[PDB]
Amino acid sequence: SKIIFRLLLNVLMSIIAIISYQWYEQLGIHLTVAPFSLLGIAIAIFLGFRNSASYSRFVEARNLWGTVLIAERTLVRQLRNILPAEHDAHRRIVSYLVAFSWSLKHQLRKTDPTADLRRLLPEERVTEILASSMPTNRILLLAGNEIGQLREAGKLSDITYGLMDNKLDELAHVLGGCERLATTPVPFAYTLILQRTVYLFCTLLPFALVGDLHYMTPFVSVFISYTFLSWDSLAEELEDPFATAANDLPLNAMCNTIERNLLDMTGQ
Amino acid sequence: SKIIFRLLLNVLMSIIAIISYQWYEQLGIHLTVAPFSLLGIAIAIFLGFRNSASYSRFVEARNLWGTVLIAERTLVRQLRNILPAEHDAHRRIVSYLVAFSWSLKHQLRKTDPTADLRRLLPEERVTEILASSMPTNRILLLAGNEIGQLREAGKLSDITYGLMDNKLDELAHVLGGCERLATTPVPFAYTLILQRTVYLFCTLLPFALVGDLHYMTPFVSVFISYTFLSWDSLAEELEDPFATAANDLPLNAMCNTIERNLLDMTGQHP
Amino acid sequence: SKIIFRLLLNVLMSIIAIISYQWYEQLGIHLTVAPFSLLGIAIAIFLGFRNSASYSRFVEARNLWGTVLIAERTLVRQLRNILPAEHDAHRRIVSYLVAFSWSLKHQLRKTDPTADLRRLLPEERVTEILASSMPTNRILLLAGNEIGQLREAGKLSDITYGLMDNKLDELAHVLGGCERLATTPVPFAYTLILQRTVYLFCTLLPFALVGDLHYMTPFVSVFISYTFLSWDSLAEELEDPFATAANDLPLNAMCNTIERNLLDMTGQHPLPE
Amino acid sequence: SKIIFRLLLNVLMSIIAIISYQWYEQLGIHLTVAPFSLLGIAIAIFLGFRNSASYSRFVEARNLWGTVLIAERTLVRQLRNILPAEHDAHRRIVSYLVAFSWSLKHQLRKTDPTADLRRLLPEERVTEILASSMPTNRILLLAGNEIGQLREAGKLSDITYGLMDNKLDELAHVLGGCERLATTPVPFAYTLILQRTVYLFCTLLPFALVGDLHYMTPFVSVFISYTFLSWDSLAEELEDPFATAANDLPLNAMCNTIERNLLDMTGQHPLP
Amino acid sequence: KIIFRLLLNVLMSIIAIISYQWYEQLGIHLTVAPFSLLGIAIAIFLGFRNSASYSRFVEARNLWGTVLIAERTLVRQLRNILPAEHDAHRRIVSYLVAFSWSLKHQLRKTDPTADLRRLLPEERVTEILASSMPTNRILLLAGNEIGQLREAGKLSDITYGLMDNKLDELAHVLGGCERLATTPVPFAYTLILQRTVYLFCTLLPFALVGDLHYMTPFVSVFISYTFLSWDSLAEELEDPFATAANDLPLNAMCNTIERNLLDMTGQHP
Ligand SMILES: N[C@@H](CCC(=O)O)C(=O)O
Ligand SMILES: [Cl-]
Ligand SMILES: [Cl-]
Ligand SMILES: [Cl-]
Ligand SMILES: [Cl-]
Ligand SMILES: [Cl-]
Ligand SMILES: [Cl-]
Ligand SMILES: [Cl-]
Ligand SMILES: [Cl-]
Ligand SMILES: [Cl-]
Ligand SMILES: [Cl-]
Ligand SMILES: [Cl-]
Ligand SMILES: [Zn+2]
Ligand SMILES: [Zn+2]
Ligand SMILES: [Zn+2]
Ligand SMILES: [Zn+2]
Ligand SMILES: [Zn+2]
Ligand SMILES: [Zn+2]
Ligand SMILES: [Zn+2]
Ligand SMILES: [Zn+2]
Ligand SMILES: [Zn+2]
Ligand SMILES: [Zn+2]
Ligand SMILES: [Zn+2]
Ligand SMILES: [Zn+2]
Ligand SMILES: [Zn+2]
Ligand SMILES: [Zn+2]
Repeated sequence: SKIIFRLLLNVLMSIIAIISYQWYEQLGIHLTVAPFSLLGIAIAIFLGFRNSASYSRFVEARNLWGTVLIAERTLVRQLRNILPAEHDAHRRIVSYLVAFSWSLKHQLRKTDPTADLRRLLPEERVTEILASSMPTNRILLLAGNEIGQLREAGKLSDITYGLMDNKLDELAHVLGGCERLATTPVPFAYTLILQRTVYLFCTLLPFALVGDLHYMTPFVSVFISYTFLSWDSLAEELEDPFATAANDLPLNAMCNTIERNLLDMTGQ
Repeated sequence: SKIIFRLLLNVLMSIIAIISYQWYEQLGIHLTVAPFSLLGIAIAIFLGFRNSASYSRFVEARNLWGTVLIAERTLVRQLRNILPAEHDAHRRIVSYLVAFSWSLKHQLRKTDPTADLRRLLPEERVTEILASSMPTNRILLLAGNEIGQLREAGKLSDITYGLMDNKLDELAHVLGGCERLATTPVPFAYTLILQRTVYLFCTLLPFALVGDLHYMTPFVSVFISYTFLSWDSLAEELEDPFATAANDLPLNAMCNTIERNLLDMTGQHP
Repeated sequence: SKIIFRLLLNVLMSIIAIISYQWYEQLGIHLTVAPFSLLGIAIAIFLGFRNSASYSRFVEARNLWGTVLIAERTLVRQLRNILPAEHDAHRRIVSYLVAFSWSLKHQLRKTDPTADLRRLLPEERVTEILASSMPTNRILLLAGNEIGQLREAGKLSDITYGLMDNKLDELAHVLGGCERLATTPVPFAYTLILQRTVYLFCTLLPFALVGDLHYMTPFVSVFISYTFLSWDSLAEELEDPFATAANDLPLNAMCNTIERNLLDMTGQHPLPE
Repeated sequence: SKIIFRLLLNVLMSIIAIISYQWYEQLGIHLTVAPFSLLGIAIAIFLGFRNSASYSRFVEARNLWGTVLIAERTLVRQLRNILPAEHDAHRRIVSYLVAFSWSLKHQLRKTDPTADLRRLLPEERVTEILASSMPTNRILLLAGNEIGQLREAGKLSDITYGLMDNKLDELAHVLGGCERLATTPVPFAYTLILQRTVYLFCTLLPFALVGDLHYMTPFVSVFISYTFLSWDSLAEELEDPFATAANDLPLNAMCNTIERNLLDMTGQHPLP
Repeated sequence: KIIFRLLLNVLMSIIAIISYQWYEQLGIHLTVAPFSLLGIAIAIFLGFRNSASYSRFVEARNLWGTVLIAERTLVRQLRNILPAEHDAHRRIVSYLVAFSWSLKHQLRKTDPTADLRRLLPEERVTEILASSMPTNRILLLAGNEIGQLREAGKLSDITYGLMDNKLDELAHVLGGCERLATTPVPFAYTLILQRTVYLFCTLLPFALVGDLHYMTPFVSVFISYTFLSWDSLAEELEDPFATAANDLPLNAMCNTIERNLLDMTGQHP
């Protein structure tokens, strides 16, 4: 919300344009409104499409996280329905699945998963997971071992193993999705072009408006400025949905909901 | 329609603009249409996009609900097709699937599912369901136990169990999808910014219009005001598709349809 | 075309604009182009977004019917490749799949399917289907019984059953999709808001145009009006793609195509040496 | 372009507008920019959305054809991986898969597939396929029989049969997708209505521009017309991606790509 | 490379100023209004186009994502299902890594021989370079490894099926990338817009001069920048497999894939 600084700067640019309107003819500078409508409308169209792309990206982040909840739910359900007896296996997989949620969060947030992982897994596993450059992936592999061992123990057939393997695939896609979102930002050129253009437009605007609106200039100018900046900053906040900002995803809340959901499903 | 108030208030502002037009040069105020055209078209573009995004949420909401009927239909079908004899299993599973629907509706409406659950299931189950933090997910698990037990008893093979398991996974996707839409709407910036913007534009508009239209100012002002507000409030409505507004989903109607479908003729089949 | 009444009314609205142009400022009423440019554009943006939604809905409808053909083709093909000898089963399943198509058509068209169902199926089955509150879904169940009986008999394994079952799932999605599109229209509020704004904008336009064009008003006002009315009525035809309008789906032809297709894949009287 | 006729008719309309503007006052017929500006922007928005839909259809066609390549590749891969010894089967299936591609291309183009089928299949099959009203569908069924026979011989299990059968479903989905996409006039005359709206706008525009640009009318008026006519005709092209009035290069290229690919995969190499 | 036209705009604006005094002398009028109409039209058309170009970029980024995902899970499956078959692990992983690099080369239209020799025995490198599509060949070879394990009875049809599905997924990636390479948005699009945006940008000062006088160049360059920025950004996103500044870092992505697959096989980069 550094926007209020930019709004103040606009009012200052407006009064400058008022006081210096007297010297217009003298300096030989003529500025009509029509060419600034053309520019403004274009910027609005471009901002419109840009804002759209940003929203889609935010939506995708939400979906991928939604999939974690879904896929981890059904995997646990599958475990209970196929092997209701093997509570030993349940606890191990549920922990791994809960670890995955937290590991992914920390990975995306660029924070330290050590505390959460130690809260969930034995140390032999925790140090092994943190040993991998890709810890979240390492958790999936370990979760895969449990299903694999259950198959080798003959407790799962190839079919029932396959039924569960699909859920690990689903989470692999989530990990992939999130990494792609995190590592690949919306092209820097989008923020580079638009911010330059919008800021300079808002700044130059009163100098074209002053000829027409005179004193009313500051009000009409700041209002158009507000509109364009608000739209522009919304797209900025949507672009990176894994940031810690107030407009972003409450990942902690989701990870807690996932953890509570799985522990609820095992009677813990 | 809370638009009518703002539409009426717009006519009041339009009278103010007519009577105060003479005094423009005295008060040192000049207002042309051109700047408001620029601002208006920009607001229209942004409203245009916003509304589209809202309709999307509505459409996805509707699709998620359509999947319930589809996946529930086929699961029953599969049961009727693979185990045509097991009517006791049929009835138990159906009642769960029906419970899932009503439970989901209550969840998204944040209302009490107790009445509907008792109507459908034994009390030992109603307490088990209301015990859970997520009752709808609990219902899925119970539905799952039924399919699971038919496999323990060797009535279902791994293959046919899987075929039916797939359908529960489908419902789980519906559950998660709906939660996504419900628990977190669009950003809160979207609503508070645009609503203020659209109305501040609407109130200032006559003051800029009066120069051109004079008396016809209130007419053309309320027209534009309507067009902009109509779109914003509709967008606002469709953003929460699980709410109780006019343009939202008839979830009650939908849950009936699901129920009637699953109990086709008291759950009978040749 | 009930659009042509609105164009005539536009001509008449232009004419009164021309003649009553005198008693304008004498009262004090003024109408310029720039404010109607803003409104017009706002309306054009809103129409554009709505039409987009309507087209999507039309595409989806076309897509869903597209799937019926794909799924029934493959289900018949699967029966041919897995159980090549069982032509009794073929004809039974084929007929149900044809029945499904016609039943679904009648359901969306809100017409009686008894004729078609009797043409295709024995009377016990027509009774069975019409007894259901959801007849088309009942046909799928019956189709599923055929596959299920072949599994009971051990002619199909659980795998081969599964392969065929998943095709019924496709048809189940089609049925659900179509029903959804039939009962969930583009929210009425859209069609309501746009219908009011477009009509009001078209009638007031020649009054806001007369100042600038004087006599040329009727010729310009109509051209603008027609544009907004054409684009609006395009959406109103695409939102209801199951009726018997000019823009709607030829569901009868498509049903024939499906009946033709399945009787092309079968129909080869087998065992003639 | 072939739209250079309407660009010339524009310049001719400009010259009419210049010379005749003198006799405008002696009636009281005027044309400002403001109304035609509104009309133009409105049309542009509509053209914008229409074009978007067209491009969408074009992309979907490219996807469906891309799937033929993918599915036909993986089916052949599966055959080599699961039944490496069964080359006679490899050959027959590959024949049908290549047949499917060409037969689909011909179907959508409404052109004669005889030559292409004759190069790939015995005249017995070619007659059978062309006897059917749905020849591409027939080829899929024939390819299916081949996979089915390997199963009945016990060479494929129900699982491995399933795996390959899935690929034939993909091709079936593609055939249907293409059939829908080729034979779907989503608007009846609304593609012509908007086209005529662009036509009239472009021919009335100089009469509205003359007051402001005078002689520079033809210069600006043709440029505006060019933009509108180009965008309209582009949407018209993308609308019908399988049209005889479209580009055949990509469709023929793909059929050759798939053929080259499938022969490479079975080591047969080029077919004469 | 745009700053050449940004300059040419200022020059054309100067021409517009110095030749404004000859305007009525020649009898040429240019108002802003008709250029607003044309400007907005182009802005709408650029707006949609840029949107389309983005989709291609996102799809390409998505397809490459699947490579990481599909290969990760394929290795995971090998480890979970055949934990003792480390010969198979290494061979398959080498093919998966080969596929990644070969795809990078395929799309960039470069020579894969360097990378192939680093990863595979020489007989295979020949077999691969012999094929019309080398990447497709690598998948077939990866498929042979799974197929061999099946005949040996180490994999059931079901477990073979599970692994096969991942090769199918990569085939889809191959097809997808191939489609985004070989088929750009047709010739028409760029030939229309690029010329149109240019001609508009250079003719705009002539129309702006009346209203703006000297301020012409400043306003005209501002509009021109906006229109050209958007136009060129769209062009960069259109071809996502190029080596341009705002394009997929395919070298970096292939490293990530290789590192991930090494990590999973208990090896070190
Ligand atoms: N393989 C071609 C021969 C022509 C050529 O390669 O030039 C055919 O028989 O159709
Ligand atoms: Cl437990
Ligand atoms: Cl997957
Ligand atoms: Cl438990
Ligand atoms: Cl289903
Ligand atoms: Cl029952
Ligand atoms: Cl799932
Ligand atoms: Cl007044
Ligand atoms: Cl038959
Ligand atoms: Cl061969
Ligand atoms: Cl995967
Ligand atoms: Cl390993
Ligand atoms: Zn799932
Ligand atoms: Zn347990
Ligand atoms: Zn223990
Ligand atoms: Zn630490
Ligand atoms: Zn389903
Ligand atoms: Zn029953
Ligand atoms: Zn007045
Ligand atoms: Zn299918
Ligand atoms: Zn038969
Ligand atoms: Zn595939
Ligand atoms: Zn071979
Ligand atoms: Zn002059
Ligand atoms: Zn995958
Ligand atoms: Zn190993």
